[PDB]
Amino acid sequence: SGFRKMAFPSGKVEGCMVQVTCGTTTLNGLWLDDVVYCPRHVICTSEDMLNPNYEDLLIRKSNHNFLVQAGNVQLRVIGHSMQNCVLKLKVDTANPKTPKYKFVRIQPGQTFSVLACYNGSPSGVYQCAMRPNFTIKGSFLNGSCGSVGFNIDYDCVSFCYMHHMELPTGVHAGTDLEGNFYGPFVDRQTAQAAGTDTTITVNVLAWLYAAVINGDRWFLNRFTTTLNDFNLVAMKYNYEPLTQDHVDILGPLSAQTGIAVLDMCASLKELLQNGMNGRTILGSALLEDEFTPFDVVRQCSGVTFQ
Amino acid sequence: SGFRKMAFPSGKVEGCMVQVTCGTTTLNGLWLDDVVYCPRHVICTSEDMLNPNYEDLLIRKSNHNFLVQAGNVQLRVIGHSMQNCVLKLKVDTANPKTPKYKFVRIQPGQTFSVLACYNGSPSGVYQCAMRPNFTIKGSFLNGSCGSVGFNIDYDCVSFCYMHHMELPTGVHAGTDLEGNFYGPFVDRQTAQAAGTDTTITVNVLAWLYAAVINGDRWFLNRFTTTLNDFNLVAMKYNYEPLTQDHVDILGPLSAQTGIAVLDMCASLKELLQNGMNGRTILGSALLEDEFTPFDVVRQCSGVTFQ
Ligand SMILES: CNC(=O)CCCn1c(-c2cncc3ccccc23)nc2cccc(C(=O)N[C@@H](C)c3ccc4ccccc4c3)c21
Ligand SMILES: CNC(=O)CCCn1c(-c2cncc3ccccc23)nc2cccc(C(=O)N[C@@H](C)c3ccc4ccccc4c3)c21
Repeated sequence: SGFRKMAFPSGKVEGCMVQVTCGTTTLNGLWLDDVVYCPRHVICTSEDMLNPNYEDLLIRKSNHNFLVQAGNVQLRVIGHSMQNCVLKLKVDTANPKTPKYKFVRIQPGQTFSVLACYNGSPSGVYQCAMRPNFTIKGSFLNGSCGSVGFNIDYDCVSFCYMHHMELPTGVHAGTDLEGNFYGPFVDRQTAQAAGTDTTITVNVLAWLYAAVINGDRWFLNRFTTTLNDFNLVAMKYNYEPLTQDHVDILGPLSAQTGIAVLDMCASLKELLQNGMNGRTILGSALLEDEFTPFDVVRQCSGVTFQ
Repeated sequence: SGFRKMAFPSGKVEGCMVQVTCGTTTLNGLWLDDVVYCPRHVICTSEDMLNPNYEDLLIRKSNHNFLVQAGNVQLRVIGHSMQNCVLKLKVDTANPKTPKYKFVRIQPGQTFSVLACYNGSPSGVYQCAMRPNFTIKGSFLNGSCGSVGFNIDYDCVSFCYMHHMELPTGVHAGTDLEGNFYGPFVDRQTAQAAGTDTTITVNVLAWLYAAVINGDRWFLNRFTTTLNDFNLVAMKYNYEPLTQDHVDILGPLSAQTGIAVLDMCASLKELLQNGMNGRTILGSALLEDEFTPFDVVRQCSGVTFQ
């Protein structure tokens, strides 16, 4: 019993975090085999960020301009290349702690763990979601660029996020590990701002199924809804449209609790209408949307990775 | 910027988790040098637990009744003994991944990271507080016994909790690593229940400071108060008394923000008396009490460990 924002054990990623220094700039890099990945804006001064030309800035750099430090060991950079918005530094030592990994680009609504690091050293680990507006609500201070986000389903690390910058409203933007930004954001000092965010409807429903699994039924009602009537209502509360894909994905949780997905939609409709009336759901006084269906199955049943 | 429930990086503890089997029971052990620590109730059948004589039950067992598996590798048990409610299994092999560590007993209101494990394999990590009623609001299923809680101080792991049981309300009870229970709980099948809880006042204040640092200011006011007056309010709303030492412990945060503790207390008094009026603080509609002052400093200062 219980329900917690539960991250993956971070050790497989800890062994990968290094410090990258270029000029006066220092941030974090990810060391996998003989390559260190980090944000390409490591090569920029604050004064370059208004209109950087990365091709021009990078061609002026040599291998020994990059100081890579693993623990208190220095790694020799022997090559460098740019792939989209990430810099790949070839070093002549392969990381002996390189886990089983792959790079995955995720969809809005997906969750992952973040290992916040400073100077190549892990600070802490927390859960995040890719918001519908393609930002993440992280906790990041100066020096955190190059921190990564990942899942570790079944003993393989799936890297899905590298941290690049904080937007004016205090949320965060970055790339996948191929260097493509999530959303329309750019590694340039512009007027870019997060779009209006929405609530991840399929996740809220999953969390309501988690509450039922753990013994709370008080928010259910005798009603049902059509998919389209549910969406017409939910979008008036700035909830994301629920698709048939989302219904299908909730199937297993529907089967385990005996509550049809559109019946759970009926309950959410009423919860949006009424609020909680002084009650909580799984310790929260708000409707929580950063647990996916897969997350709920991962936690309300017991599955682990070595 | 941003504020998240942040666990410590778990890598140093992951390398210590093993699977311990005795008879039909499987749970988790903590492998440090050549000793594996786990709950002593691992030796008991369900029948035994009705009224266990652990000393007598343990003498009926021999070393090879304990099967210890570090990943794919079996460890040979060469000795066994209890300290309080913890069983100590001496093994043939010292754990080469043993971190620098201490066994520390924590106080109510202090927080720690939990590395939830099943079959000796880490599953997830989350942050918990020791409640004033000496339970923890964990997330644990069958097989999670032997999971541990810890804090990290630079390179030193401070182990402070081992998981033993879940209580009827679904909250959790355990021991320190010397096998002393937190709270008036025993490792036997008998009627046990969590006592009425209280809210950790110094932690709410710390979180209010975290909110100010992150730009949430609407609850600040012109008023200030005294310790005695505030503790009358705290007592009425089932908050822990606030002591002079709590004020001193909040000194750094009152310095980072410039808001004296008794000024912030005036804000919390008003939040308790009149509620939040549909507003939120740091993305929460209730008053969060599982962030210590040190948690706030650590997250709004970027403290790292390695
Ligand atoms: C708000 N600012 C940004 O979020 C830009 C990046 C800021 N930062 C961070 C950082 C990362 N998370 C959150 C932060 C919150 C406050 C201050 C810094 C951070 N950790 C850093 C580590 C090394 C360098 C920088 C940095 O400042 N680099 C300079 C050249 C810079 C300036 C403007 C940029 C604009 C767009 C993209 C990248 C830009 C980059 C770092
Ligand atoms: C509600 N029950 C307890 O929380 C007792 C312990 C239950 N459990 C857990 C476990 C640990 N977190 C939460 C759980 C929630 C549901 C079911 C199991 C758990 N993971 C276990 C791994 C191995 C064995 C057991 C177990 O069941 N052992 C048996 C001999 C037992 C029986 C009665 C006990 C009474 C008091 C103390 C320990 C008792 C122990 C385990």
